[PDB]
Amino acid sequence: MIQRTPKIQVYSRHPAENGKSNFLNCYVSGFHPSDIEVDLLKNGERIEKVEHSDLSFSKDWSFYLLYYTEFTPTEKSEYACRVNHVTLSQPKIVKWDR
Repeated sequence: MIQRTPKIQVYSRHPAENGKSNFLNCYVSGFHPSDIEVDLLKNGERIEKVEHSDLSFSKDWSFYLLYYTEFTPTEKSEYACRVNHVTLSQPKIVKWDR
């Protein structure tokens, strides 16, 4: 058996075809087992309609998840990614560094 703690990155990207669009991304990488819970948060509340959840693996024991959706950030709100995994004794909340 092997278990590996996810690395968690939270960032925004504008698709080059539409600069008015902005995506909030949680990139959860290098984890095992594949069991996981990932949410995007706005002001600590789970964002319910996340448009994209892309799972892959490299080696049989390394998984990668890109979890992302359209958003319109303001100065008045806080955005984050929350991850639960067996390797994490408490939920890990990673704030967006703008």
